[PDB]
Amino acid sequence: TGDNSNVVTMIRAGSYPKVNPTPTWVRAIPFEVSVQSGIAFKVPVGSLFSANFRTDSFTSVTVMSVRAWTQLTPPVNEYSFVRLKPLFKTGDSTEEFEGRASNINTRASVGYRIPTNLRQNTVAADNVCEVRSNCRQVALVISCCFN
Amino acid sequence: DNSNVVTMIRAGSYPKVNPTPTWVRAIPFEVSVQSGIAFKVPVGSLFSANFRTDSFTSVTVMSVRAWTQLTPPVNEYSFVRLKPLFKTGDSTEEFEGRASNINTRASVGYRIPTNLRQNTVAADNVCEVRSNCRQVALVISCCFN
Amino acid sequence: DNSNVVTMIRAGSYPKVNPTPTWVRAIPFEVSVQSGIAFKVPVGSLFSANFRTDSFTSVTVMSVRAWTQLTPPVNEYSFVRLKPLFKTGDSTEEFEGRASNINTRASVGYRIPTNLRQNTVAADNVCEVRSNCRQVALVISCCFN
Amino acid sequence: TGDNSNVVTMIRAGSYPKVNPTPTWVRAIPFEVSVQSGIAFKVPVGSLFSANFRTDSFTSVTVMSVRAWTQLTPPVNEYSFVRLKPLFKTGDSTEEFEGRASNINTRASVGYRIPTNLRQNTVAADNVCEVRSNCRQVALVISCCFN
Amino acid sequence: DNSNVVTMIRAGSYPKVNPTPTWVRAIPFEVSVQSGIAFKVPVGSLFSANFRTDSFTSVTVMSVRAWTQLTPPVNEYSFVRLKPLFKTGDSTEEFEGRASNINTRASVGYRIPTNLRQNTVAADNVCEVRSNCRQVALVISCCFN
Amino acid sequence: TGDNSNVVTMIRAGSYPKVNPTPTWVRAIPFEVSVQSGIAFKVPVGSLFSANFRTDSFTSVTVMSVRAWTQLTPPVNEYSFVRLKPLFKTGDSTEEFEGRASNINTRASVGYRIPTNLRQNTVAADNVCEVRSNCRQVALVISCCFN
Amino acid sequence: SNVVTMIRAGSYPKVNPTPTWVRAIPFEVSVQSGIAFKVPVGSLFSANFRTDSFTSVTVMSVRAWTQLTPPVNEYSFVRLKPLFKTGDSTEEFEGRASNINTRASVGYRIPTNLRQNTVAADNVCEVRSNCRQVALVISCCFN
RNA sequence: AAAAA
RNA sequence: UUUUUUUU
RNA sequence: AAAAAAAAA
RNA sequence: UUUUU
RNA sequence: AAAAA
RNA sequence: UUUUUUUU
RNA sequence: AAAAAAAAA
RNA sequence: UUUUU
RNA sequence: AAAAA
RNA sequence: UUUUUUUU
RNA sequence: AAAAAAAA
RNA sequence: AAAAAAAAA
RNA sequence: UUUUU
RNA sequence: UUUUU
Ligand SMILES: [Mg+2]
Ligand SMILES: [Mg+2]
Ligand SMILES: [Mg+2]
Ligand SMILES: [Mg+2]
Ligand SMILES: [Mg+2]
Ligand SMILES: [Mg+2]
Repeated sequence: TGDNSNVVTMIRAGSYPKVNPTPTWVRAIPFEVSVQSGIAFKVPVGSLFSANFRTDSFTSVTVMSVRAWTQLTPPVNEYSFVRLKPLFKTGDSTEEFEGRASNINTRASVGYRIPTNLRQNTVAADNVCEVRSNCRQVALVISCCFN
Repeated sequence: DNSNVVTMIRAGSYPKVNPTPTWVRAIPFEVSVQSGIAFKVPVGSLFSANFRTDSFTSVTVMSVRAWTQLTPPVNEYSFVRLKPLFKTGDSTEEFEGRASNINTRASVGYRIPTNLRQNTVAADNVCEVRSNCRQVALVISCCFN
Repeated sequence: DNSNVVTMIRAGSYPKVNPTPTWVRAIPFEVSVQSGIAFKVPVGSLFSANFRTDSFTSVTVMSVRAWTQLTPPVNEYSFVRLKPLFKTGDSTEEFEGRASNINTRASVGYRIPTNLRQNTVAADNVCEVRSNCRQVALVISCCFN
Repeated sequence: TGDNSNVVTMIRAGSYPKVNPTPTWVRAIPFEVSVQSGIAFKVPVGSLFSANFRTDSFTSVTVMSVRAWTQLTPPVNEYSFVRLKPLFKTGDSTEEFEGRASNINTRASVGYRIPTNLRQNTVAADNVCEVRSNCRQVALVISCCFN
Repeated sequence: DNSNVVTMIRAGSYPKVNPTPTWVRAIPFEVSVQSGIAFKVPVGSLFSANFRTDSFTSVTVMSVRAWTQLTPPVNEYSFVRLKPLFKTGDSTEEFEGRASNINTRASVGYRIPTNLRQNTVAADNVCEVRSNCRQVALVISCCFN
Repeated sequence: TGDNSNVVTMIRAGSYPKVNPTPTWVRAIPFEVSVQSGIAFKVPVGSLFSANFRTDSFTSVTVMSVRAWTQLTPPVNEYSFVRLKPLFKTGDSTEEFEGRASNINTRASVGYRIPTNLRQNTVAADNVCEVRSNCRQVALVISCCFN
Repeated sequence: SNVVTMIRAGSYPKVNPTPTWVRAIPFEVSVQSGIAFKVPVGSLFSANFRTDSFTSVTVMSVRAWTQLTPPVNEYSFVRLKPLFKTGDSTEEFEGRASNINTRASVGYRIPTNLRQNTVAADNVCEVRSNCRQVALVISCCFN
């Protein structure tokens, strides 16, 4: 009910409201994972909790979607690619959502969305997905909900 | 999307990212107040791991609300005053709210105009607090950056 | 209410009160200016019992207007210049107004944008004033708090 | 004619306007008065003029309405009450606008409005109204016009 | 006015003039950045005869955009980070933009809100810059005054 | 696409745009020229380029219109007047746009507009117009385009 | 585009190397105290007005302004008595200034039938004033 | 969105 | 668009 | 059946 | 609606 | 845009 | 406008 | 078929 | 639309 | 506001 | 809504 | 002769 | 018959 | 919009 | 409408 103005204005507050000193937070976390040739890597959920993301105070998180980009150049004569295999505590998926680059100098991107019925919390000991690529590193952007 | 399995996302280029973004918050905390003496509420109280804000170093306050946290002296009704402070020049307003029931908290608050919403660091103060009660609860609405 | 007697007011709870509120004002005062020398108008001139503002210690200026208070030198028309000053960084504008009649005051003024309307204390200055006249009258629109 | 913007803008001022270094002020003054049992107290207008209200520069004021709240607890076994008898230099009123509390822990409130035909100036030597109450103190909020 | 000759102007009184007005500008310049070290971009870079702004002493920044000026290290894609700084309190945001092609610049930028658009002098800094490239080009939109 | 808000917001910038470190500037330059009795004075364009106008970095300018005001009192018993004769490198005009004051205490003003077909650049060695007046000084306000 | 084009002209048109010209001529005349000054039409034919090639002119209106200050304690005034070759008039169109520092202005319009040509020897109107140098602006048609 | 009047 | 020179 | 803010409904 | 820019 | 109810 | 004194 | 901003479409 | 004032 | 195509 | 498995 | 060719 | 500000109408 | 109709 | 974000 208050805007404009150039000086302080009195607020007619009432009863003490419902408060929460540690609220939730919807985020997209950008971090990188190194990857080997012909070998899959399980991305740990623990990478999401860090002071570099203002999330070191959380212990759980609900992932919503994962997106992966190749972070380094591919091998000689090759185009970049990156695969994603979703992992769940109730049962690992066998999908391999793959995306390849059409220009050797361009990143390779791919992503997958977690359905509502599978959006449960994950802790640092859990894994998000498996990453396969010919590039030595892969950049990730995970849309999740810390709680 | 009413679906029961993972579906592929056809991502394109790498987007603009930010690992340490801003945050609009309402921070609840308490301060001890002595009788007849004004207590300067420090900005550093907003930065704390108890509020997930220990990674921030500056904050832009939007409004300050106060509630008496303990019972008033005998035969008296609760009251609480707020005097906004600013690094460009402290104000002399004394926004006061009194309780109509001896068992009920006293409440008052003020809004900072847009032209006075600059950052404040831990060494700064937001306002002075006066009350006949020994503790005052505050719920400060601010934007951490 | 077209009534000729006192009528009862059915008051309820005690409302939020403020004994020392803010005040939007237009303060008229004069300053002495020497020829070829810029005079820094101090903010402390706004705080005075002559303006009912001796209880304030900070003020947020919105606009500054100036008028030459005395006659210009012989054969010359009056003029007056204003250079806004700010604690974050003084500006170099010289808003100038000249008189088209030797018997008429010269006038000019500037507006401070919203993003530059922060408090100023008595030790601060608002702007520099230049004129061929010995005195300049100012009517500063500000918000005392 | 000027708003928005991010820098100073030139104002094309004209003739020297009509000025007033000491303007009027409409206010609501909150102050307290102690009260005795079974004894009325005449509230002096002089309480309105003080540096605590930024009004020490005034010598006259035009009261518009008076509102009174009990400031301390009532006697044991009793509910709080407060009366108001308007006072005027042209003739004191005999009204006793009373308000009682329905909860022993709650304030008692009452007020009265001065009609336009009786809104003349009052100085420090004058009185506003008489206050009667069983509570040792009474809080007042007077809507007036200093001039 | 589709006319081919000079036409008379029926001027009246002398208008309000300003020989040193303000100026909204987009200043392009470059800075050298070392690997793993944040470079504080000084405000004094905006004041230069190369930008016709050597007559100004203060400036109000509105937005900052950055582009990597040189090629990234071998096997790496370009990136650039920006951390806005303010005299009232430095922020901790790290707005980052990465290039999807090793031969393409990385770009990112941030906007300063109205409540944080105060003047900055040459001794001040606008933001920190991090990048794997050795140089970063910036196009700062500001208002010289 | 960005306004309101109270904190910094990320801009999703793209390719490096087209830049210009030394852009043009439309200005109205106020400066004074002394004038003699019965003698014309050629106003040099070089007066427009100065650090007092933030224009010392320019070497050319396209004048659009000229306006002249008398700056000092006229001779005794006389009303003020001021004439303007436009000057052009392709051919000086013979017009004498004159304006006289109807009150001895009032300035005398006159101006002229340069047509689009004659709006070419002028350098410091060039002249704008000739000024004639009975007042010892004349004030000018030239609407031009520095480039 | 922004360059020349060709005009497909036809037969040689009707020409006139010395056409007419409507003008408003400003000039001043010296006036004595209590004496009426006859303004000669020849003052309109001058190289200072690009009119030294004309020998006749058709006057439409006359407007007068005092050019110098009035005597001490007096307000400026100026009178205009129209003159015509077919018969001098007796009107004294007078204008007075409500400010001692302000010019006194007056004028008169010539009707459309009394607008015949006048040569340099002819006079246009008498001028009276307490100021010494009344200025004139005459709207006329040179031919 | 010809010029003087 | 009151007139005159230029102007489809 | 014209643009706002500050104190008092 | 009062009143102060 | 009478007062008490 | 439920009523009573005042009130065109 | 009511007033905004911050992070995630 | 989610969610934090 | 099923999934692959 | 082009098709196939699931799906009133 | 009443549409097209080069530049915008 | 799309969102603003700065200097010049 | 230049050239050609 | 010119022009600078
Ligand atoms: Mg790759
Ligand atoms: Mg590509
Ligand atoms: Mg009580
Ligand atoms: Mg109660
Ligand atoms: Mg003059
Ligand atoms: Mg005048």
